[PDB]
Amino acid sequence: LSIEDFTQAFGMTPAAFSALPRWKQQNLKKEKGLF
Repeated sequence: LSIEDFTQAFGMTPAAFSALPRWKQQNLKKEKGLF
């Protein structure tokens, strides 16, 4: 999970991602089965 991998595997900025509570944020990526 690089910054590049993050952005392409979602279509959003890591800054927008970071703004969410950390639990939710990581659950977005985990429920999607990415990382």
